[PDB]
Amino acid sequence: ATVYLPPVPVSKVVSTDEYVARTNIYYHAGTSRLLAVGHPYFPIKKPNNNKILVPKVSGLQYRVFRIHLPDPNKFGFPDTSFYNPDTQRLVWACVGVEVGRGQPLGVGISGHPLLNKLDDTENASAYAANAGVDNRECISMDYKQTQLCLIGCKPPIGEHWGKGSPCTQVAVQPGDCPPLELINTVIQDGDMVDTGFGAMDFTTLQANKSEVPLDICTSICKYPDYIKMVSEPYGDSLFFYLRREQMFVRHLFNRAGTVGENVPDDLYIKGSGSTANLASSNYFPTPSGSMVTSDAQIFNKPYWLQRAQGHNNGICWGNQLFVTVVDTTRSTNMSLCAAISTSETTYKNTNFKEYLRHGEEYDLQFIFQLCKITLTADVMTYIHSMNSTILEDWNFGLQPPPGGTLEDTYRFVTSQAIACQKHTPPAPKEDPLKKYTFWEVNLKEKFSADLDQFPLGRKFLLQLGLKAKPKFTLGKRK
Amino acid sequence: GISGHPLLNKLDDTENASAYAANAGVDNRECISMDYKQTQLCLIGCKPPIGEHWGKGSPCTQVAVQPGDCPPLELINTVIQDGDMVDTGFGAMDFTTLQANKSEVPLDICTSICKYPDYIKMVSEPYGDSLFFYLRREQMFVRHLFNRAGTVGENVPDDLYIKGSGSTANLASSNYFPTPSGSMVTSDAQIFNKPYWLQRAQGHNNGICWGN
Amino acid sequence: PAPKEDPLKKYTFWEVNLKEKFSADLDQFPLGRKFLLQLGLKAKPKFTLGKRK
Amino acid sequence: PKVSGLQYRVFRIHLPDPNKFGFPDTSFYNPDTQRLVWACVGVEVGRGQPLGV
Amino acid sequence: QLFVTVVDTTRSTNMSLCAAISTSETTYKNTNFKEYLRHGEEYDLQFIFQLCK
Repeated sequence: ATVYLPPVPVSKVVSTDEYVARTNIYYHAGTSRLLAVGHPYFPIKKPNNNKILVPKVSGLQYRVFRIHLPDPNKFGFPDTSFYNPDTQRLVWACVGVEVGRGQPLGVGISGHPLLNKLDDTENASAYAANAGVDNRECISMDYKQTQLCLIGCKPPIGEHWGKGSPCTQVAVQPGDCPPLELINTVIQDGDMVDTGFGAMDFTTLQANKSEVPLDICTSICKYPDYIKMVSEPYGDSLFFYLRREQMFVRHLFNRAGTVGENVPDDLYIKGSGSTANLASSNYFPTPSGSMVTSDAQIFNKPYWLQRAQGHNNGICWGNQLFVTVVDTTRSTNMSLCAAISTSETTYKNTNFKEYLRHGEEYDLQFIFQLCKITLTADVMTYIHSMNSTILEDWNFGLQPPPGGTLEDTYRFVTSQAIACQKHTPPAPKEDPLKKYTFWEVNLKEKFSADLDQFPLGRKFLLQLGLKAKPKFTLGKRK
Repeated sequence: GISGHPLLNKLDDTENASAYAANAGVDNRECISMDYKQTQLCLIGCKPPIGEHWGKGSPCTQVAVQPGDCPPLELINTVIQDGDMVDTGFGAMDFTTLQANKSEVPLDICTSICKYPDYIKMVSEPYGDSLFFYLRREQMFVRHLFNRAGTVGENVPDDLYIKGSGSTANLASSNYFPTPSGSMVTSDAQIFNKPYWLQRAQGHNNGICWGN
Repeated sequence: PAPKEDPLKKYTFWEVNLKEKFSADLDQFPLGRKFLLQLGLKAKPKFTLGKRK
Repeated sequence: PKVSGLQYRVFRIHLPDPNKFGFPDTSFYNPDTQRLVWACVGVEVGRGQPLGV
Repeated sequence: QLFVTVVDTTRSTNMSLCAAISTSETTYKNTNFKEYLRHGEEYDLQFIFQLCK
């Protein structure tokens, strides 16, 4: 019979604020306008070297900020004189981010010189018996409008579809479509947004490497794997996310190639010549974005953070912040010409050398609340289980056991044994704050005792009741 | 404002496209006219306000960027002056020394600086007399993607696609520009014509004049 | 002795057995947490908010 | 197989009964007085993946 | 029982790839790089079940 336990110990994970107290102490911080001059179609490198001439910066790339903050006790204050570091320890909680944006109106864009095409199949401009050989066109498109922002304190893991091991169903073989097998890995700085064929590697999957633009063929495209991240009980990889995304089909195109794998062809009647032939089965929707309004933006507005997702309340673990932005709206495309030399009073294209640039601008402005963590043994237990490194940074130290017993054969000193043998851990670790390239944002010496005479500052005061001059009104009437 | 140039820089169609072409020939400009994107803003201040634009930046010798690749475009901030051109939908930049063809775009914007308001400096100002009131309604869309005429001077690594045959083994222009549009005018899109009681402002100045 | 039980399965379906995935946890599933936000009141919420645009 | 979102995706969910399952505590429950039945009071339909048509 | 019918065409990813017959051949014939398209379809179902009598 059943006859239920019901079942224990799970053990469930409790909120950090019931042994953490926020305090009225606040410091402010900011950045100074981050501005990048990129290129979006391909990376522009020096044509005698591997160092960039212009790095590849698109608005269709995740721009991933590894924010790093100093420990607030190793960046201690003389104004703490009511606090104890033997019973309590300090942690930043970032309680506000405002993201400055204000770059010229200008929309991100991509293209491909040899996009794989035969004919248009949203409506037939041809009827062909079989599809081409060596036919490709100069056609440009952006993927899709993506605006998102996420704030975490550990790195976020995104998904994409990898190249799979060969199965019965689908194998990595000519005549047979490769298997798509899911590889989850952390969002790199400059990793691409989707195409509209989703998140996948295209390096390996697209053998021909001429179906989609050069920039995304080289990149891996990711979509954030939100699902896995909120099934995290702790939810320290993120604790804030939102997105705004949409796409359009502006026309189906038909590839110049065709399938080599089976398509059933006893399921419709077969005439003569062309109607006894299959010729398209390799249609694809060409992705495009859409009409952009520039009065509605996630950005230019302050995000009041506290009781954040997971059982993280939005307190900084590691004193770290991980911020992933896409914003396509003000991600300028510059179109210009400079002549290499001018000696002509007539036009020729061979004189004036086209050049293009991309602008990527972001600004981060912050208000931080200083907070404390009240320490006892059970609370100590929960924290080492969460992440032992946090307790260590502060150092309350070890904690035996383990422990363990080795039995092996000795003299001593071995000689005879295994023998000998060393086990190196490794040592060295890859390090999970340099797991991947991240746009280092230093706010260690950009803190401020000044808390009101910021734009964020003025909004913070407006929040706690009104305060301050002027508000509003505004504007406004009639 | 209908504006256009008989000699707008256009190679090929690239929205849906209809042909291929490699690197550009000689003389590909066309008679094309355009409507500029929907932009309405207004700002009230009591000291001239700060614009941004991408100006002419670091030289060709302090980088490794060629003449024909242009001296870098570095954001050079300066006050908005009457008769200054606005943001064009290609970003807000100088176009005097930034178009050596100088007939890539409508006639008006083939010379002079283009600015966008540099809201970040004015509003983070701890006095806020550069402005203290603004509003805007703006949008833009792509009418059609087109490609510039003009030879590639940019670096396309060619070993990131597996080669075609002949024409498709050759490399096209990649000098894409979107053309903006701001079509569908409507009279429910006016930010004008409407009283804005400035009993208090929205700055850090409450609208109280200085210098009168 | 057959034909035949079952009359339910006489039609093609994505077969989902659910008879063994029954739990009681609500703070480990995000679905548990959103449920509490409606119900027990509880969650424990914000979440977060105010302001995220 | 054919997997498209223009096809009906019918999930056949087969469930037991609570009687055939757990009893925490027995204290007002007699198989005589009453019998127990599932009510699924919340569901999540997950569908976060990349875009296509 | 629970019968749930979902059709969703909005985010239902279709993916593009090809297998090469050889990358030495500089063509892009129907029997060279042989194009393909797949569809990857994700759903997830979560429950919470209140007991009744």
